[PDB]
Amino acid sequence: DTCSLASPASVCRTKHLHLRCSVDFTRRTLTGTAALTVQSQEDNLRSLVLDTKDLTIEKVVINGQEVKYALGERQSYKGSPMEISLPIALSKNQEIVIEISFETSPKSSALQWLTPEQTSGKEHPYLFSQCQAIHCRAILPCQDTPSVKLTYTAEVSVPKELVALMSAIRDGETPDPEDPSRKIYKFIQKVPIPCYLIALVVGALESRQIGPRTLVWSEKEQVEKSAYEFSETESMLKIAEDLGGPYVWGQYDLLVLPPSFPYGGMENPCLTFVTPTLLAGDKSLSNVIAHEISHSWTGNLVTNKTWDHFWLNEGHTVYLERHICGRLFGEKFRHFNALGGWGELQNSVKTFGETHPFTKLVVDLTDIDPDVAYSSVPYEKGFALLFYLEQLLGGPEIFLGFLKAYVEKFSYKSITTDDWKDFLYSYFKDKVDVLNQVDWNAWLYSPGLPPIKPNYDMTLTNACIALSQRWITAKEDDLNSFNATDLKDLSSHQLNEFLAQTLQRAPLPLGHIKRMQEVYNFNAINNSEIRFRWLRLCIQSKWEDAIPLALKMATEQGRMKFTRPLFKDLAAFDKSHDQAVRTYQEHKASMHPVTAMLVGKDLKV
Ligand SMILES: O=C(c1ccncc1)c1ccc(OCCN2CCCC2)cc1
Ligand SMILES: [Yb+3]
Ligand SMILES: [Zn+2]
Repeated sequence: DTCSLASPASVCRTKHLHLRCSVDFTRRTLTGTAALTVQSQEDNLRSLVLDTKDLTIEKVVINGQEVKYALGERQSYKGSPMEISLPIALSKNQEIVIEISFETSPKSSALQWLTPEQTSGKEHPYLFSQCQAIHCRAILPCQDTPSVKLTYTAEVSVPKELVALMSAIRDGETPDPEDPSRKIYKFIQKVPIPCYLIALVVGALESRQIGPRTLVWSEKEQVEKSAYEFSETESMLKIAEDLGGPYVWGQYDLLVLPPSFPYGGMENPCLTFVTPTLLAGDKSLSNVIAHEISHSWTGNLVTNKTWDHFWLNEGHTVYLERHICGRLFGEKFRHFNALGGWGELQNSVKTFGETHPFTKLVVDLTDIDPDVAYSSVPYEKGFALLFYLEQLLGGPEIFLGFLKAYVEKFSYKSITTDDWKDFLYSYFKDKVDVLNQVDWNAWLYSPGLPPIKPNYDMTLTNACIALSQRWITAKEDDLNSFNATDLKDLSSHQLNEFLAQTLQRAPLPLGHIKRMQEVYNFNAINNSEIRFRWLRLCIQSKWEDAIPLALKMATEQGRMKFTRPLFKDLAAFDKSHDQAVRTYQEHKASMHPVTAMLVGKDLKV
């Protein structure tokens, strides 16, 4: 694991974390102890190395006594390695508890601390974590690699008027014995997990039940809207269970976060985190819930061994997500989303350049901050491979037998791309000859678009392409013929694909874009996917009226998918360039630390 500084799993393995901590909003720190139950994997183990990032270590205690440890020099985004001297050499398989008293930094890359005014209520502050990929080390010292799986319990002291939740089953609350203004919330995760899956939120939260095993959590003002948007959750879970096997995590809860949450979703076990930008009014961005749910098998049960193999998490999840959406809405809809996905892949490979190392399916993250390498490639190129293999091996029903068996095979383990491919060869051993016509070295290791494009039903996509081509081939004297009735028989999804198609050939003349707004009133659409593509199109086609609208969306929410390219587009447009950097600098302090960093690089500030 080249993104980690800790002792690898071949040396020692954490089996358990007991986390006792207190959330202090006055200092914006979390303080407490992390007791790691560690098992030696080798004879005569005398030292052990842990990942940390911007942590302040008070002490380290084993068998009731303080021991020697030292902090290495910082290695940029990887943080600083912590070497602990064991008081007694350990034999193979021996286990000890190591108790580390620590404090986080207010600058922790895993954390965003929000003032009361940054929340919906305006009365209380809020805190959330985001550990994927390598941010867990910025909360607590650990072996910060997905190659190692541990269970955990935690006890979290917070101001009594707030709620704490984690990626675990709730196990009771009580007043803090050491401070009656505080509550302690207790948590147990009985299923071994990689530590990137550890999560915490503290805020003024309420819950409403929406299925036999799902509560929605968010601030008071978002609850009602959230319970409607996500009401299909149980029925998606049921489908995912038929596809991948039993849901083993107990509860499937949903937290709807303040708008600066950086991602569409994070598949935290027992408690998926989502962006409030999913709240369209009409359930249309639900693909994202199906994605999150699907991770309960692909990534949370079978996990990538290192981040070079992330495509295993994401490809299989997008594969299952799309099947779910195909069961609910039909096979032609699965093909629509898949083809859209391919178009997202063209964009990413155009953006990076077709020989860019990050357009490889398997990458080498040696000396690369995973947050800099992150994009749609592992999602859409990985999904593209699996879709290709599906058509090649005899269809969806057959490839789903493999996906289910693949989940049973590698449950509770961490794997590499070769583990995946060896299993693929074993399961289809009667089709080894078909398997060998695949160009493995290209699909897995070459940059750029994959070397073969699957087949796609075009039924639902045609009308989108048709209308997009009308706009692009149109001259001045054709603009009159565009009319609101053009949108008549398009779902929001087809409207989104319409724009996506059009965005790919941007810029268009300004007169076209003005006419589009004249007749389709896209300025009124609140659907965040559609609005995003629309503002992008307007900004790249140089419409100055779009400037305030795009600055507002870029900053009112902070989903990296939207905020990063809106800022880029704004910076590349001479008229908005200066407000773009200006707005970034005035918002920078109150941004998610990871979003802030990446936007800052994107703008060269
Ligand atoms: O390891 C990667 C990676 C990036 C590109 N190509 C291959 C691998 C990686 C980078 C960043 C990362 O961050 C996680 C942020 N999330 C949370 C929710 C969706 C993604 C996770 C994995
Ligand atoms: Yb020995
Ligand atoms: Zn994912």
